[PDB]
Amino acid sequence: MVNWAAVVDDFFQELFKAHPEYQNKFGFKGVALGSLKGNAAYKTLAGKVVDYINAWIGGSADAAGLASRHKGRNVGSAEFHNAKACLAKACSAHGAPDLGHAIDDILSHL
Ligand code: HEM
Repeated sequence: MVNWAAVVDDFFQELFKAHPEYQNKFGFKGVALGSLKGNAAYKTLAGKVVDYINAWIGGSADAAGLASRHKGRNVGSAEFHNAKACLAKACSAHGAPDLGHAIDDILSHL
């Protein structure tokens, strides 16, 4: 398998390194990056992102719904363009397929 859990962990390391302020929107606001994996709010959230990736791969991803929910948190195109870059790094680091098309689908609804 691809270890998508590991890809997602590196995604968040990249994301919050480049944009620490994005972490303020989550239940793990203020938690040291190096300790995120031990945080309960983070574990649940990371699991859902993994689920979304597996839903995209499996053909059931709802990009319109995901976009709508993110707009509902005042998260928009600029943030998802930054996420796209961080996710490409995380995928590359693990020899995982690029997920750019999945992010482009979300971006099309933003
Ligand atoms: C690769 C890009 C991203 C993916 C695949 C993704 C996916 C998800 C998923 C699956 C959830 C779980 C709830 C739901 O399904 O709506 C979620 C929640 C959330 N996302 Fe993202 N997201 C991405 C980028 C971002 C970015 C850049 C931000 C910027 C702050 C963000 C902010 C949030 C917030 C605030 C929540 C809710 C957290 C909570 O309920 O406590 N997302 N996201």
